[PDB]
Amino acid sequence: EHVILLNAQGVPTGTLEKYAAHTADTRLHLAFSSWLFNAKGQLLVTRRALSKKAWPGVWTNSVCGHPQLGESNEDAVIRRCRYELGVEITPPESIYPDFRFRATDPSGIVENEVCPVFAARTTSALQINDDEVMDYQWCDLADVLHGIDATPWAFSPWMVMQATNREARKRLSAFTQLKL
Amino acid sequence: EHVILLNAQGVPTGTLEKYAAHTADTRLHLAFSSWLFNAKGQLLVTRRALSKKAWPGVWTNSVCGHPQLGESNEDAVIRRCRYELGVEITPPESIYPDFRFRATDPSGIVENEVCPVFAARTTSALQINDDEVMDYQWCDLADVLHGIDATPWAFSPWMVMQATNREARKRLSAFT
Ligand SMILES: *[C@](C)(CO)CCOP(=O)(O)OP(=O)(O)O
Ligand SMILES: *[C@](C)(CO)CCOP(=O)(O)OP(=O)(O)O
Ligand SMILES: [Mg+2]
Ligand SMILES: [Mg+2]
Ligand SMILES: [Mn+2]
Ligand SMILES: [Mn+2]
Repeated sequence: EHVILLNAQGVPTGTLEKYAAHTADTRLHLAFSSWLFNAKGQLLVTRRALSKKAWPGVWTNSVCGHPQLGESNEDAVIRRCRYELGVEITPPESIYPDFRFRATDPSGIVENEVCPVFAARTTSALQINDDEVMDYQWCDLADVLHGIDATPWAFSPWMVMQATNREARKRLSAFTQLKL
Repeated sequence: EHVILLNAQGVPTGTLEKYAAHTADTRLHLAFSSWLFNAKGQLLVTRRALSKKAWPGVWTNSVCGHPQLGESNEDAVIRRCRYELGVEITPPESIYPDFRFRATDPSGIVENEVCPVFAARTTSALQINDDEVMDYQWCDLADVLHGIDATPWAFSPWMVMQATNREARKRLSAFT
């Protein structure tokens, strides 16, 4: 697996081994983040496995990853949902295409990414992948947004930043409608 | 270091090495939970090191531990405050004396404890033991309670049980 390196603009310049790319001096690369809702409109919240190199054991939104060479960001979203959560989804919607984030995790690992955000509905049961996800919960979005407001330091920083973007937040809200 | 096994009633009946004691089948034993506030009235919330056997990486109340044979609850608290957080504290005060619980962590490790709950104020700066704590936050109790009320899953299960105990919540709410 690899990440796609971006120059000091969002322009691709090559690729780099995933593990080797994420260090204390991570270079800009392409990634995605997705927010998954069940038919009932509940949000799927997940907890990263203790073996994740970056933010292990942290509560975060549904699914994040790294598109590979020749992969649309949307295909990447479909793929990691399958791999991490075993789950089938509706076409991912772009809800924050310009999100960009750089940050250091509790042990020094840096994520530095161009990270378009999507939302989608699940259309199958989950088959959680324990090497990726150690715990999860189906929640009402309102509650989650209330927890993020009260104790943001208890969740991944990128979950908080995306959730507090006004336009992104309105998209999340729309997905709380019950859909059969 | 050990934990103290307790029969149905809270009678000590023997001990076990501390590491060997927490398994998928953890047996009932003695413990404590403690909530610490500084002079400004802020609550210390901590995140357990990734190496802890039970609930590693989980956000929780300030300091928890296992009294040893012959040790008072108040001394255990003082001991673990010093050990985990390098902090001196005022005499621990009772806030939930009959708390008890059993729970299972994401890897299937169980805690099963008689666990009286205390509160105290810090009288020195923290000096962190990263074998025990990987992160922490000084915050307002009120916000922490909102967090616990909104997304209980984001916190340890016993933290949630304690804070939502009507009496214990009133007593913590007075440390600010
Ligand atoms: C950015 C959002 C990291 O915060 C993308 C990384 O997601 P991650 O799940 O860590 O990547 P994978 O390991 O490919 O799933
Ligand atoms: C119960 C509340 C939690 O398992 C008491 C145990 O505290 P813990 O921090 O796990 O014990 P130590 O490892 O002795 O610090
Ligand atoms: Mg991922
Ligand atoms: Mg402890
Ligand atoms: Mn990355
Ligand atoms: Mn124990």
